Amino acid sequence: LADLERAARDVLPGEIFDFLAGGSGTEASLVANRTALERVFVIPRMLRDLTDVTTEIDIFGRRAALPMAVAPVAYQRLFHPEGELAVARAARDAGVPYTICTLSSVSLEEIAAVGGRPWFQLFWLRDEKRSLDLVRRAEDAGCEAIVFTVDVPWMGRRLRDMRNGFALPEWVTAANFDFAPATWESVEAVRAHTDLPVVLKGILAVEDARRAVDAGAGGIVVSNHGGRQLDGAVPGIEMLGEIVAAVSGGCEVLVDGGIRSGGDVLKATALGASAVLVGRPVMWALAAAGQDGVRQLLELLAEEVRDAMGLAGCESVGAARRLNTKLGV
Amino acid sequence: LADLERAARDVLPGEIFDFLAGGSGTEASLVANRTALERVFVIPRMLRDLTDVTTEIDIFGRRAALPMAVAPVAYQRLFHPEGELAVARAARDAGVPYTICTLSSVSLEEIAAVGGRPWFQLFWLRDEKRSLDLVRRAEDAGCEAIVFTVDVPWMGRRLRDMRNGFALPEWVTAANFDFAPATWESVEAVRAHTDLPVVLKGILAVEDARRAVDAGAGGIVVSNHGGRQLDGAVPGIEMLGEIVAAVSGGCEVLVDGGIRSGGDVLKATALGASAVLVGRPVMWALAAAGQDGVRQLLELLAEEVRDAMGLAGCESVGAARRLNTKLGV
Amino acid sequence: LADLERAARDVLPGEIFDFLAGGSGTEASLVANRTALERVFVIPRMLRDLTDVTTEIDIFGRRAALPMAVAPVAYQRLFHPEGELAVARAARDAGVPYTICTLSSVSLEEIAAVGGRPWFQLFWLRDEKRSLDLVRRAEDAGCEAIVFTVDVPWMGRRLRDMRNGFALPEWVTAANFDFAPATWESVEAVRAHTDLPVVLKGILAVEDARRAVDAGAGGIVVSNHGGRQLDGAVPGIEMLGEIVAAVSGGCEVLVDGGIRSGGDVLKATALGASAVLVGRPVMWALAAAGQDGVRQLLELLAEEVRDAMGLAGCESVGAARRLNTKLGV
Amino acid sequence: LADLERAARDVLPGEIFDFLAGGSGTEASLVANRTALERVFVIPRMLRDLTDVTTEIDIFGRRAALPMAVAPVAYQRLFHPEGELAVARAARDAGVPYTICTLSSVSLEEIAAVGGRPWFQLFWLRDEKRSLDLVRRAEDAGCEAIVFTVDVPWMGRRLRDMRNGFALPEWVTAANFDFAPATWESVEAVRAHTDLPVVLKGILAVEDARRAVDAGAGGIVVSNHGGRQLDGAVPGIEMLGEIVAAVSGGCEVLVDGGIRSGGDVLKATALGASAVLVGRPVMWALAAAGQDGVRQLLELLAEEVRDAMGLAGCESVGAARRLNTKLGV
Ligand SMILES: Cc1cc2c(cc1C)N(C[C@H](O)[C@H](O)[C@H](O)COP(=O)(O)O)C1=NC(=O)NC(=O)[C@]1(OO)N2
Ligand SMILES: Cc1cc2c(cc1C)N(C[C@H](O)[C@H](O)[C@H](O)COP(=O)(O)O)C1=NC(=O)NC(=O)[C@]1(OO)N2
Ligand SMILES: Cc1cc2c(cc1C)N(C[C@H](O)[C@H](O)[C@H](O)COP(=O)(O)O)C1=NC(=O)NC(=O)[C@]1(OO)N2
Ligand SMILES: Cc1cc2c(cc1C)N(C[C@H](O)[C@H](O)[C@H](O)COP(=O)(O)O)C1=NC(=O)NC(=O)[C@]1(OO)N2
Repeated sequence: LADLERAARDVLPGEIFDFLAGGSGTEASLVANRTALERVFVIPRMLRDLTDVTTEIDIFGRRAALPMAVAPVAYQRLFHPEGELAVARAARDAGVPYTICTLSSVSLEEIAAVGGRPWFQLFWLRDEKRSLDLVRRAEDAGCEAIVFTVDVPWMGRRLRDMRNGFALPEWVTAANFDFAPATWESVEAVRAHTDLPVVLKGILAVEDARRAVDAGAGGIVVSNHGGRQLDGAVPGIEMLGEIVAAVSGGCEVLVDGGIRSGGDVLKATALGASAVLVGRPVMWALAAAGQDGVRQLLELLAEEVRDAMGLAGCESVGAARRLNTKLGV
Repeated sequence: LADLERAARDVLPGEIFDFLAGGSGTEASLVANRTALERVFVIPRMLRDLTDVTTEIDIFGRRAALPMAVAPVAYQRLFHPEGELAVARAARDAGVPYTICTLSSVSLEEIAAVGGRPWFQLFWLRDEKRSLDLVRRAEDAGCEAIVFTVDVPWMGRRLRDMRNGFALPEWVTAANFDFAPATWESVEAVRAHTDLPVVLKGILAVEDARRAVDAGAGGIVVSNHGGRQLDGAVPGIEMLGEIVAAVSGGCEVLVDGGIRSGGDVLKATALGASAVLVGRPVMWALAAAGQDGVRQLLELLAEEVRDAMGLAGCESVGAARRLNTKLGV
Repeated sequence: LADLERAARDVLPGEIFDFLAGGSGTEASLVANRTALERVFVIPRMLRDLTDVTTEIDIFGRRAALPMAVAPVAYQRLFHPEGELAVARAARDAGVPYTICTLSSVSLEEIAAVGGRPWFQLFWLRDEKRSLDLVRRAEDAGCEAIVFTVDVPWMGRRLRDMRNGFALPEWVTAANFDFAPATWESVEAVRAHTDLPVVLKGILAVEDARRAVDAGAGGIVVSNHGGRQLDGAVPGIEMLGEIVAAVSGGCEVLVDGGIRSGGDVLKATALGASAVLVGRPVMWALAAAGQDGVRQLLELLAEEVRDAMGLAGCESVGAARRLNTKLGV
Repeated sequence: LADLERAARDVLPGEIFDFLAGGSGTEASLVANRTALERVFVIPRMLRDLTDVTTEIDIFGRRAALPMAVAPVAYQRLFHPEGELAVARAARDAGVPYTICTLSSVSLEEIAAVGGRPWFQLFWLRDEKRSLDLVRRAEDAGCEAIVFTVDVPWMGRRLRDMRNGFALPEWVTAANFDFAPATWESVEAVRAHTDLPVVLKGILAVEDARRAVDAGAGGIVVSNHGGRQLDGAVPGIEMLGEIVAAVSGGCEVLVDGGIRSGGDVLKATALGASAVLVGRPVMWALAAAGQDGVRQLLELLAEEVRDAMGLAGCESVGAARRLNTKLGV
């Protein structure tokens, strides 16, 4: 995956690339997501039957080809003319869920029409009733899950964007339109307004994970927002195992932040994740070769996950979740 | 804050800058203050009401705009012609306490007259009665607290200053005048001579913190003197949580050493500090733009603290003190 | 040993060298084998009788001159015209066992005829009966042990070899011929087909080690395959002490991965290993000076082991196994 | 102390300097002595009476000006024409014990005649009776202690000296003459032959320290021989606290390895050492300015120890031994 980031830097406007790659503050949490994953070592199992190694999972009542979904990333036409439609098509063809962003540069109904059963990421707005209508739009459009982003009461300070003066070009729009901090009351409002599973994205505290289950969430994403919100927030991968134990199967526990390979997916699943989100790498593939580049990234990731699982002695993702790990230096 | 240190290095005499930036010996403790803060990760809380995020604290019976005060730094006219008056004015306007140094290049009565209710840092002198008169002067002048510096029985060996031959220029004076090691007896002498809270600055041992409370101190500053006294002294941030537990609310527990951002203030408060002191960065802003530069530093710090608190789910500094942390590598 | 790797890089084709030196993926496990050994510190014992320091061990009923054997490395004619015969001769003369590889560039019967009682590494094939005939060939040829490689259900992804397009030259053959994942059933099939001790190579999980003893294995090699299989697999040296305790003498426990000196052998034995395997360094000596270069490597290693043991106060390898260690940074 | 090492490198023959500076093998233990000290942080005490800060200790019935002695270093005329007489004179004038080496380039009776009550380091020889006569010579000459070196059954492999071909020049002699591994029997032979305290140098195992007390030793030096014997031996400073607790005052516990400052002496004493040995820095001062250079090094070290103790709140070395420490990264 390191290959295509080189290709993405060359073709992208230098300040668009930094909007994609950057974190908040000193980017301590952005770097820590990677160091956290690199400290994790897997204890593989040997000599088990690998007749039918399968990377498939069931999540929110639907099968997925991989323990993975495309993370919500706003304004995907910043990276390629086809934007979200290109990514959604490749995700659909790969059997991987795709999270439609509230700030998508193509309307959510259009992305949903691509099929491949997508998810919708909600930013709490203005008034409750606009937010809830956005939820209803997503559900009417056949979205399968509401990914409620809970770690953005406001945008963290991106020192890359203040020093770049970066601003939305004229050709990139918030196609869903023509904000406010979310609370547990907002979560209950969404939950009461939809039959779709509500997935809280940006959970890092063990008791926030427990309360998420109590609040009726169908899932959480253990995430420090790719190091883009609180600078110095603990990496999600560092809280994952604790959160998995506290939740005790009460909801799906996803994780994101620095997933760069099938080996990283294996590490995440061995720490207990149901699935991972992948953000920045999907955008590199988009900016370097559009829908075909995304589809190839997903193919390579699919192959790496399958390879890592077999070398670890895991015929299923469930077996991968039962692997032990050891922390290194 | 890294921006202005560049600006301060350019305008300051190279040996004045090193007097400001340096530590003792190999500067192991100076570096360790920063590494200690960078190892601390905050576990943010989500979805809490942030209607009225306030960074204000009460300390020594008075409200402060931020959990922060300006640290005592001697001879501030070494950095800018207006010296302590410039810093005291900006601190007052920012709602932040200002510690008048015993070795101030402007008399303490003048700095106190600026208003904004200041603190006085005491170096134990010569004879008890000169030290106590200095205390009485500070109290007569309306100073709010005596910050008794307890970690300087004598100056640590600054290898930057011996190799520079650095000495006070002719235009910088100890305006309060026309020393000796402090003991617990000296502390009791001060305490008996003043109704002001006595704050012991330079406490690193848990039992020194307990004894400080027993001795009647109103506060302590957990501090290795910015790495300028004992080289190899533990960083204050590394002892803070232990000291907070041992004191059990018996006095205010401040910390200093390497605070460079609002995120660092959040980390300090999450470890249990009542407030932080900020030293070197305040002098950079002073040397780069005088009173206006200090005021802007305090404004930026105030904004960073507010941002960090909200992203961490803390509406008040008290909630920030209840945040959990996790140590990284 | 660092000297000759320089010599091996100069004379080897740059892509043959990388086939030898490389790991899978990001080579995180290849590097970790070395960092794991470098973190280990030995607590030497003083003032013990060193009259007859001996580095000899008994393993699989036979004496060996050193707690060491040559690791299975395929296609040794890739490194020198005499290939496996050169290494086998030097190993025999050094009193060190030599593991014949299933993919040897010289038939196993020829290598076995060199004498010095060798071992045979088995890759599970195609059909059970071809694999078992290969086992019978090895036993008929006087091989002393079947080293069943259990961590290669398939080859890990060598990013050095995909980026090199590396492929077997025309002059290098799989001389034993004219594959499939191994399971515990395959292990039982081998065990039932031979009176030779079966040694499972590639065990990293404590319960795989216990099951190996239960399955009738005569030994295991605690190994992540030199970092060439699962990228991110824990280093064998990091699991060695735990595995030794769990096995409780039930079988021989060997270790490999990054052994580069007699000091490393001492560390391995102090962690509890019966013996180590040495792979890449033996090939460097082969590519730099053929049989004479291998013999000199084994002589230097033999001297370093003897020196390290004496400085540690160990007259025998058994005493070296009772040494304590301490982990550093 | 870093200043004079620069001066020593310039004036010394490049291969003489490496004989002085080098360790065995990869020099992992040489480096680890320094990293071990740098990880140690002292928790200073405040506000204690420092009326009469004294760095003096009693050891082996005699007062010393500092918790320090000059370590045995062979062939001191390799570094300066006056050799051991220059160092012994400065040590005497500094009130610091001086260890006469068995391989001194000036006879032990001459060094002893300098006065300042010296120690004698014994290498076990040839036959018991030559070793015991060397002991008797030292005692007849007024030496105060026999420092029995127990970690050299033979010389560790100095890779700097094999690659230099370094050999004794014609002008440097083993003036005490005209070897064998030491055992606990050798220790008892010495102990029975002398009324002087026997000090075992090179103890790293806790049970070797306990046995040393049982064997009647008056002291031990916790030491990995400056990283020159077993490469990968644990640093002495890493075993010091454990060894101090196990010995429970039963003998003096000294430590050496990487002591480069008064702060390092403080760290050693806070970990429980009675005193430190200093080796390489004393030779740098000798090679850079002879007796006057050594005397100045001892003066600077004496000042640094006094400074560090006062900043740590210690009026005596005994108080310094009761300081707590904390390990860093
Ligand atoms: C450019 C960009 C935009 C967004 C995000 C991340 C990047 C880099 N993210 C974070 C991702 O969803 C993943 O959490 C993270 O990227 C995983 O890390 P990796 O890139 O290392 O795989 C968003 N999350 C939301 O919920 N809503 C959004 O609008 C979103 O933030 O405003 N837009
Ligand atoms: C130049 C200078 C002068 C002083 C101090 C620090 C510097 C850098 N300090 C230490 C500061 O008060 C903070 O403890 C430290 O600076 C926090 O670290 P940060 O700079 O990283 O924020 C002093 N403390 C006293 O009590 N009395 C003094 O006269 C004082 O020392 O002699 N003069
Ligand atoms: C080029 C090469 C080929 C093989 C192996 C290793 C290298 C480098 N290895 C791994 C070694 O046996 C050691 O485990 C490892 O090299 C120890 O690490 P060190 O080099 O640092 O000493 C093999 N193992 C098998 O069982 N069968 C094989 O065919 C084998 O793999 O396909 N061929
Ligand atoms: C050149 C040299 C020679 C000797 C020693 C050390 C050096 C560097 N040493 C080790 C020192 O006594 C200290 O243990 C070590 O130097 C402390 O470390 P520091 O240099 O960092 O302070 C010896 N020890 C003995 O017992 N007998 C000897 O003949 C001795 O070894 O053969 N000659």
